Amino acid sequence: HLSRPRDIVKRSTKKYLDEPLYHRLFKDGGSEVSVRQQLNQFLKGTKHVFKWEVGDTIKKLRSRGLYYPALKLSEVMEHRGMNKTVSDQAIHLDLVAKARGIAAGESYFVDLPETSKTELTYASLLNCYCKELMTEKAEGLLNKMKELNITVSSMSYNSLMTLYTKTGQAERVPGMIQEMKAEDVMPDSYTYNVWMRALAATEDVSGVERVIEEMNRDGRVAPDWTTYSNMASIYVDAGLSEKAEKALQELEMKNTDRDFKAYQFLITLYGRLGKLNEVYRIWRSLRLAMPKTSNVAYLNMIQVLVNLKDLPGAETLFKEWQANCSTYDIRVVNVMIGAYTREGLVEKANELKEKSPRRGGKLNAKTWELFMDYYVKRGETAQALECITKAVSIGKGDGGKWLPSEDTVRALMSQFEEKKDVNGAESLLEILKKGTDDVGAETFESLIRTYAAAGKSHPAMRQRLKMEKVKVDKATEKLLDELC
RNA sequence: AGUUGCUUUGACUACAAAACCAUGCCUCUCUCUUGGAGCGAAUUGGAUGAUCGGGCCGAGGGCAGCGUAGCGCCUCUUCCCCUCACUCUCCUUUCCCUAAUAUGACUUGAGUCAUCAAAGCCUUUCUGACUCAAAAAUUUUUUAAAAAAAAAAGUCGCGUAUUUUAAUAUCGCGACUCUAAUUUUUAGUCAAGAAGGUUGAAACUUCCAGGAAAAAACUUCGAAUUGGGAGGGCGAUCCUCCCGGUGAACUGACCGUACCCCAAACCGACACAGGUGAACAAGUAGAGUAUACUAGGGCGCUUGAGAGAACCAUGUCGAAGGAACUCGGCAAAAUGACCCCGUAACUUCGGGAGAAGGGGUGCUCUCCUAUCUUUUGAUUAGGAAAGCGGCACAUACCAGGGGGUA
RNA sequence: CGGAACAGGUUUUAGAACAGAACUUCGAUAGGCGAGAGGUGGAAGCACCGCGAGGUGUGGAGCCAUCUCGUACUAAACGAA
Ligand SMILES: [K+]
Ligand SMILES: [K+]
Ligand SMILES: [K+]
Ligand SMILES: [Mg+2]
Ligand SMILES: [Mg+2]
Ligand SMILES: [Mg+2]
Ligand SMILES: [Mg+2]
Ligand SMILES: [Mg+2]
Ligand SMILES: [Mg+2]
Ligand SMILES: [Mg+2]
Ligand SMILES: [Mg+2]
Ligand SMILES: [Mg+2]
Ligand SMILES: [Mg+2]
Ligand SMILES: [Mg+2]
Ligand SMILES: [Mg+2]
Ligand SMILES: [Mg+2]
Ligand SMILES: [Mg+2]
Ligand SMILES: [Mg+2]
Ligand SMILES: [Mg+2]
Ligand SMILES: [Mg+2]
Ligand SMILES: [Mg+2]
Ligand SMILES: [Mg+2]
Ligand SMILES: [Mg+2]
Ligand SMILES: [Mg+2]
Ligand SMILES: [Mg+2]
Ligand SMILES: [Mg+2]
Repeated sequence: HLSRPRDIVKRSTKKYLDEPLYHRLFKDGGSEVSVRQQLNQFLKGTKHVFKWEVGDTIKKLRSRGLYYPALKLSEVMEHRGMNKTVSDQAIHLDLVAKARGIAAGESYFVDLPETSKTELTYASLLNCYCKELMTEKAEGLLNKMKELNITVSSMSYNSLMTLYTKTGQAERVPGMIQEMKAEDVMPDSYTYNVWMRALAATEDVSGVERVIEEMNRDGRVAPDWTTYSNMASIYVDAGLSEKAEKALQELEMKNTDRDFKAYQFLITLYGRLGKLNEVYRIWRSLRLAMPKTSNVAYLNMIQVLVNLKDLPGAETLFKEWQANCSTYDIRVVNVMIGAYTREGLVEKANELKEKSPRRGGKLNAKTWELFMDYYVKRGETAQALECITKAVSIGKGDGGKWLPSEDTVRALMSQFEEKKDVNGAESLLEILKKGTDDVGAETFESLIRTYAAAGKSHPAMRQRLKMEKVKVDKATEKLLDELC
């Protein structure tokens, strides 16, 4: 067409790619490794792409959390002659701050031309400040925008209110609503969502009703499914059931595009509301809308059925998932493992655990966490320490360190007190050294009573000075000084 | 010396949505590319009930030709096909509406902005995935010992009976497809990155005239400083092996650096039209670094105002004639480019030769070919063919006079 | 002839400077403006024909080195010098 002359179907195959770049980079899947491999293969080739094609590929990569390939594509395409606009510079500033850190984003903003330091790049840097939970730099940049007569849109106000709600100072949001209404900046739907979230955060349920009433009477913001999802979440957490039913029915009515996330919200909010038939109806609607249902929807649905005490239905849906899964996700298997171990059916959970790695899903720290929770609840410590070692050695899936919960360690040390197991207590302390460094409160401050079986260790109050000093209770040094 | 490389390559699409609550274990575990559940219609469907009409088969008595069984004729309604209603739970074809199909909704009018080491090779080095390899795990076979090996699911089909009814299961089989698992470790490969160096900066071919030196630098080897370990030692800090041995959040002294440098600053007595290495040097026309014009950068040349005689210098043009000029065609004029045709005497067979002599050349349209067209259903180059304008189409600039004979 | 002749200014049929000749405001000396002659040869704009290069009409069109005529608008006595 004349309005869109750079057609991606009719373009020459000698100069350009045979397929769109946002299809080419996701040819082998949406994983980070495959996308980086496809980007490396594309950048070594001789076929070219459009500017809007690169922009669409960057926006598609941003929506899936692939910030490094988006930043690499933007930088290499800019180095090859694709000149950035101010909007592209704001997008690139956000990409730099997402992939390399906020200091690199500030360095990119400083090195920008002075004519490129406009409302778009200022708003992008403000959003990057608000996402990183830095209130001082966000307030300083907002005051700098107000000083230089740079217009603060509703998006920047929304980012500031989200920062206030996430930090804990949610009382400042209703002041910011009137501040926004003072400068004739009109709210969007997210403004009302974060406003009702902040009003529910200050233990004011009745404030949500005037927000939705004035949104209806505003006449310039059309409600969507996220507004009713926010209302339904507020009503479910507040204990109100009928208003949650009305909000979820409105969410179903407003979900005209059959969004996957809205279906997850519907399934989980009916799951927390306890209505099983509504859960099954939403599941049938989702399976109608998504003929090849992904692992995330099964992971939510089977967990909801387990929570609502429908174990044969959860088993049937798990068997249906097992026969159609392209990737054997371990989280769906962990749902059934937790369901079996919480009900004492350890044989089925052990069968699932011993048959899962051949099916394609290696065990993570959550599987061993469920098993050690079962062993702690049953009272067996030797089998629990093995699962603790397995979960510590596996670690978290995002690269972090896995540690047992405080209550579980407290219960396990209480179990070691009764059987006078000094060796098991020392092994648990060794694992807690291997996991963290502080480990001081109730972990071994009153747990010197485990030593009251046969003798005591050498250092005689010099051991408790090594782990950055721990102070024991006043009733614990009596038997400690008795054995010196 | 000649080739092949070094020789730049792209974008122009207008776009802050990147700000989120449920669950959470890295919650899209990897979603690139799926039409609608419209209270929307028309031919069709049907989960339904009767009436009328038509048509087999069939039923008995018979008129019928046998000792059983007949061929035409005569009374009947089931069963099926239709029709009027009830009707949305299944199928077929199309239309409307809504969704999606990449954002938003004149100045490349011959430009602007980027880029200007890409691609390789060699050392390391962090992290992933796969592969063994190998051992420890269990079964079979062979003689407690040795050899070979599967483990988990989905789909199709066959023969056979167990519930207080989740029998879509349990019993044995034949076939197909998919996955690699408990622990330990090596060696490897790929993948994704981070530090160094190094090549590109030259390679090949041919030729004769046969194309620097240097314990400088570099690679190697030896010995090794003020170091750290492991075994001998009736010893004296001795002997033999191993690692390190120029390493860095050490330090890198001294001298030049202004300014001119085709020039008014250097060599010429001058602020002198002379002389003064190499490197870089955008665009259009062009074979070109020729030549014309040109931005950028630099400069207007350190005497001017008038007048527009002779004469002198340097240029433009010139009737008719065309070397009669003169020592002599001196000077000038002329020729001049590319493509095509054509090219003599003579010759040492290499030449002569661009011999000489001729023709065409602009623009527009349309075909044909190709350009080894990185926007291939329209652009450049070449050729045909038909037209258009002028005195003139190598239109300016640039750019052989030719022949005969001593 | 006797406040004559010069000089100055605008010029030119004259001219190296000088000299000559014309005119010097009750003035056409030069410039300008207007008209005509003369040269060139058919402007622009618009319309029509053609795919196009281009062609046709409006229309001896448009333009102006010179020459003549008209005309004090400017400079020559604007010399209340
Ligand atoms: K110099
Ligand atoms: K020139
Ligand atoms: K003169
Ligand atoms: Mg040496
Ligand atoms: Mg200098
Ligand atoms: Mg001299
Ligand atoms: Mg000099
Ligand atoms: Mg000079
Ligand atoms: Mg030349
Ligand atoms: Mg030149
Ligand atoms: Mg200039
Ligand atoms: Mg001078
Ligand atoms: Mg003269
Ligand atoms: Mg003549
Ligand atoms: Mg003549
Ligand atoms: Mg002649
Ligand atoms: Mg003569
Ligand atoms: Mg003579
Ligand atoms: Mg003579
Ligand atoms: Mg001559
Ligand atoms: Mg000449
Ligand atoms: Mg041509
Ligand atoms: Mg005179
Ligand atoms: Mg006059
Ligand atoms: Mg005439
Ligand atoms: Mg003209």
